[PDB]
Amino acid sequence: SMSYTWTGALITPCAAEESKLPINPLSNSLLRHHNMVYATTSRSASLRQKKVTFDRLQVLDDHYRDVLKEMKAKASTVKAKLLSIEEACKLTPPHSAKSKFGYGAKDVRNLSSRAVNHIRSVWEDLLEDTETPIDTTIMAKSEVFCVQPRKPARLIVFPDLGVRVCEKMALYDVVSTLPQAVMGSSYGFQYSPKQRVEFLVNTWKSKKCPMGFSYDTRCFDSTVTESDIRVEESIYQCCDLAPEARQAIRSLTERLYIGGPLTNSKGQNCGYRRCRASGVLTTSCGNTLTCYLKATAACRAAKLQDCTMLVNGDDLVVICESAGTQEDAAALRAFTEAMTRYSAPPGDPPQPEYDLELITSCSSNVSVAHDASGKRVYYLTRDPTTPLARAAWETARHTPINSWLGNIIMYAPTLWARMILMTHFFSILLAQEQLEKALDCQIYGACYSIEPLDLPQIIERLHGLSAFTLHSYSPGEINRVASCLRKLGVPPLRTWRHRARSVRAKLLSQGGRAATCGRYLFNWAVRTKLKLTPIPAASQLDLSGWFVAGYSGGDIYHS
Ligand SMILES: CCC[C@]1(CC(=O)O)OCCc2c1[nH]c1c(Cl)ccc(Cl)c21
Ligand code: NA
Repeated sequence: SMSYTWTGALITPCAAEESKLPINPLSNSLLRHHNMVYATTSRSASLRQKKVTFDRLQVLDDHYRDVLKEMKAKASTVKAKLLSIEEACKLTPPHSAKSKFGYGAKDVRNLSSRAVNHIRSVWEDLLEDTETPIDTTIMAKSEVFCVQPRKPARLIVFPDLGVRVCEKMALYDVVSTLPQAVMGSSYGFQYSPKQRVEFLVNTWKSKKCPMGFSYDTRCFDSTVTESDIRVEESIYQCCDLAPEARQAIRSLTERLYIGGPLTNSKGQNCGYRRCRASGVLTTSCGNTLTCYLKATAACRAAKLQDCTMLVNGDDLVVICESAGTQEDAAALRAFTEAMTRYSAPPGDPPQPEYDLELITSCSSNVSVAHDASGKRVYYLTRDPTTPLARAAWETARHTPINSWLGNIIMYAPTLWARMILMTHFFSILLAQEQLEKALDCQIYGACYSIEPLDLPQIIERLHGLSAFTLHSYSPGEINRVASCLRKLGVPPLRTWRHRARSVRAKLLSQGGRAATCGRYLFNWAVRTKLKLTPIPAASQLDLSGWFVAGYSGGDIYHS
């Protein structure tokens, strides 16, 4: 069937949309080529619609069915509990889209009578009505990028707040535990960046003659079929479930997950969806299981030997045994045709790689540096173009989500996050005296409230003390960073070092946690290095639940 059917009504914005980076002294000191930074808007929605609208092709075979059964057998060991209204309400982000039924996120979190009563009625409706399609709103997503040598806005589809709370009650436990039970070590969201690197490195080292490749599915969500979504439900149904949870899952699958009507911000009917909605609780878990299922079966069909998968939603990386250059190229081509038959066609044809560092997965690649002892240490990095473009935007315009904070946390060991992001934002936090102000950021889709002053402890816990002592980065990494700065008009690294010396001094002069930031985060900025010992409060932080599962689009807030 067609991924989407459109009426002609436009995908509309619910307010003015900013698309250009402002000329601001704060952002200008970080990035001068402001005209190269832009944010997507509803104005490009039609271009996106054209690309994601097509008739799907899908042919399942014995390999697919064999793998599905293997996955279901593992799912059969799971027991999901069903969340209480209170637990579900608490998982709701303070700024989550309000309901069109008289209440907002603040009301849900406060357990107001109106919110609770409506949520209970939505729940009962899921139990009684097993067929009526549930309404969803479609909007153009606002994301910042650097112009290319532009991308149209992505389309986000989500149901009302009441429904979102019910999804949590019926499926939060399932999507938080089933993926790992089913895919084991291949489930990417169970790893912190350091653990992801460890898995990739050990997997690569375990092969007699390693070959790897990332597989980019062309607009994955639109390739997900009704069959795929019911197969996904068949996996969830293997869990021991409370009766109402089982019915809720069955109803949500038929009324929301497999498709439904699309309404714009103006309340007009835009069309119908018959593929994955980006904004529902099961999107991350569902995409991961679907991608893992198709890829695992495709490897068998393609005759790729000993394939180890690492899946994060629609992002896939595969490491296997090489059978020779020509043989690998042919097998990969076969893999792709198998994926295509499973309705997982390629965006960019995959390419075999024989250098782990040359593989980009989850927009990242493994690279190497050295710790204080001079010992080699692998870490996760990525092209800094987007992170920098967004940091500039977030500097000139106050945004709900602070991607720069999430990037500092996830890429703390990198050359660019240390010399640029840390230096830039801590200097601004010092000037505005807001070091104590907690900010929101996202990690694997979930929203987290974090205090900048806790960064040292957070980083130590996630990356280890070596994150504060890495030096002698690779030639390729340095070159990539440096060329990126020239392209964006970002001052050269030498300038950032100079700026950091002053930031570090100011931090030390304030003592307390501020001084600890100066000592650990900016030890790279002083000639005579300080001996960095474990931070006491670091072994007391509760990072439980930080790297357990993915929730992109799941409307999840962690406290
Ligand atoms: C995180 C900074 C690391 C390190 C040391 C290193 O990489 O050996 O710390 C001192 C300043 C500095 C470093 N790397 C740099 C590079 Cl590639 C370019 C320019 C400068 Cl000015 C630096
Ligand atoms: Na893709």
